[PDB]
Amino acid sequence: RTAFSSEQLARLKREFNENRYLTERRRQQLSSELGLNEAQVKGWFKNMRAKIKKST
Amino acid sequence: KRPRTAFSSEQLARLKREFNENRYLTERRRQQLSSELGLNEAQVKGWFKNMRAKIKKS
DNA sequence: TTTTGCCATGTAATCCCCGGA
DNA sequence: ATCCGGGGATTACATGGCAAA
Ligand SMILES: *C#CCN1CCOC1=O
Repeated sequence: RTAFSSEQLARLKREFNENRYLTERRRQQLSSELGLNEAQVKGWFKNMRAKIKKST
Repeated sequence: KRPRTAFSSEQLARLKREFNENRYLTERRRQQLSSELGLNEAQVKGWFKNMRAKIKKS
C-alpha cells in the first residue's frame, strides 16, 4: 500500500473535480506527471467516486 | 487461459431450461447447477453470460 | 499533564458482478 | 473463451484520536 503525498492528492482532486472519469490518455498523462503507476491513478478515481456515492 | 469445452446435448438442454426461468445465476444456483452437470462453475457462468448477449442481439 | 494502550476510522487495493467488444 | 471498464462490497492495514493510571 502506497500513501500519496499532499501534492499528488491535491492534483488528483483538482483533476477529479474537472472530470471524474479518466480516458486512457489522461490516466497515462496523470501517472507520468505525478510519478505514479496507472493502476494507482485508476484505483484512486474509482475509490473517490465510491466515497462520494456512499455519502449521497 | 481457461480451455474451451463442448457441452453435451443434455448439459445444453438443462442450461437452457434454467435460463428459461431466470437469465441470471445466484452463487448457490451456479454451484448447484455446475455440480449437477459436471461442469466447472466458470463454464456455467460463462454460458449464461454469452446466452444473454446472443439474446440481446437476436 | 505524561505516556502507554487499544480500537475506530479512512483508504488503497482486491474480488466479483455486469455488458460490450 | 478473452479482456476492458463500470459498479458494489470487501479486506488489509496504517494512522488518529481517545482511554486511562
Ligand atoms: C481495487 C482497486 C483499485 N484499482 C487498482 C487497479 O485498478 C483499480 O481500480
